[PDB]
Amino acid sequence: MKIGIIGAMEEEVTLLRDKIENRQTISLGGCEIYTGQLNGTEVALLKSGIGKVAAALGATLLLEHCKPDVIINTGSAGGLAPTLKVGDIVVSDEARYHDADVTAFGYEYGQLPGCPAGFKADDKLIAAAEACIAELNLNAVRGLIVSGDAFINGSVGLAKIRHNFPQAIAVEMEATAIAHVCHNFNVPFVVVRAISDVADQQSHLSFDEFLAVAAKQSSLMVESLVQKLAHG
Amino acid sequence: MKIGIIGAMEEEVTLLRDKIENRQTISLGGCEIYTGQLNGTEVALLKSGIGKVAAALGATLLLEHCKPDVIINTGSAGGLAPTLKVGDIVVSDEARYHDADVTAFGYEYGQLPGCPAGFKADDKLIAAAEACIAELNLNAVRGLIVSGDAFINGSVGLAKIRHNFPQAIAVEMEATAIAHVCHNFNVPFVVVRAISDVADQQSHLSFDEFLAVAAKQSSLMVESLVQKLAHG
Ligand SMILES: CCCCSC[C@H]1CN(Cc2c[nH]c3c(N)ncnc23)C[C@@H]1O
Ligand SMILES: CCCCSC[C@H]1CN(Cc2c[nH]c3c(N)ncnc23)C[C@@H]1O
Repeated sequence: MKIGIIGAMEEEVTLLRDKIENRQTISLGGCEIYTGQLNGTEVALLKSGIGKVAAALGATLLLEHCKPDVIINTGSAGGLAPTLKVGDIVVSDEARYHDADVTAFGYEYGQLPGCPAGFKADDKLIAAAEACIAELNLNAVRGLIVSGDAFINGSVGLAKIRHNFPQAIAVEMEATAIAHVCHNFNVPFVVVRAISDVADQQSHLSFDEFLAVAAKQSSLMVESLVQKLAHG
Repeated sequence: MKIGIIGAMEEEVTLLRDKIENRQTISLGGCEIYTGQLNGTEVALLKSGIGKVAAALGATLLLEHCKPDVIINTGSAGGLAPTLKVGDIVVSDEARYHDADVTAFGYEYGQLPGCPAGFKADDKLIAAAEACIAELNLNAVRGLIVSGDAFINGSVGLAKIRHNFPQAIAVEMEATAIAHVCHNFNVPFVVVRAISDVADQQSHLSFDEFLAVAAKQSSLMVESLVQKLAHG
């Protein structure tokens, strides 16, 4: 098994990258892919850069150049569900765009024509993630993650998301793009992120303070998940 | 010279596709790329599907698999500039995301971190496009094109764009994604689209009525532009 891992920011990939043995770097299309072994398992770790198009470009290169068997999206997220605190884990069962709108032609809010309204994460990957959460005694919520190209910071931006996706557990800027690419290539995916902020008026301050905390929790989860998948 | 051409919808690529001699089809990642000769010039024409991620995925495959020398983005657009009528041509000097917002961290509205605030189209390609416009006696405007994942249909969606980008001449859903991918691969690009609607409350009705008109005008421009570039 080769496990593909995608993170947007330096801070979200640095802990995993440092653990990769025999590390090689592919530099293509403005992104970096690091290949080698993570606790004995072959991995390909993409640092994509921020937002939907960066993520889409990077994921496409990762799939084409490395042919990973599955994709895990790691990093931070803005928490939306009431029981989430900084550091807590969010696991996708599904990803949707919160900023896509072709409802004038009768598509569901968030749905682009030619796509399902949402992209479902892989059941086996979800189950493995939940097993790791249990083993590591972490607080986690499984559910809908929504993506757009905006850093959510209270005001009207948060309000629109709570209005249109009251079931969304977290918001970020890459997951659904990754999900979409994986859908089109028929590659299983899961998102395993951790909370850096609660997407309110203070979220920029919380993000600066707690990105590192969130990166560490997600990275430790991903390390555990890689091991669990490779062993099983 | 090999010219890369990208269109999102069937209607936007069908006229060019039908003119391709010795046509072959590559089907990968949910998109189609058609290769062959257009009036003697080698071309690779991508049908990407709609929106930013579809466009990004498709453009990445096009660049990787076909290595075109330049990229031309064809199709329809929502007109924003006052002198534009249905069928008229818009030529990018630049592309920006109208839905990207990381201003909480001091980036320019529409700018994603790690990107320029806008992506500049190639001066030589712009000049060739303007020469074709003159030769074909078309009404055109050159300027900023903005992209997002929403079909603009008056109300608050149009209002936000007029507020944040009063200089934008047109709006659509793929151009900036294509521009971003081309930027990251250092490939020159130009957008040459035609107006299907003016992005107001009636734009869905106008789009249904005039997509074919807009596709034809853009396609005829692109055919002329391919010839002009290959000859010069
Ligand atoms: C210049 C500093 C970076 C600003 S953009 C935020 C990063 C972290 N990612 C997740 C993320 C955490 N909190 C969020 C929020 N409140 N809104 C939207 N995304 C998030 C998305 C993107 O890769
Ligand atoms: C289900 C029918 C298709 C609906 S989505 C519209 C198509 C046509 N493209 C350009 C386009 C023309 N007018 C526009 C407008 N008012 N807003 C935003 N984009 C546009 C973008 C996208 O590929």
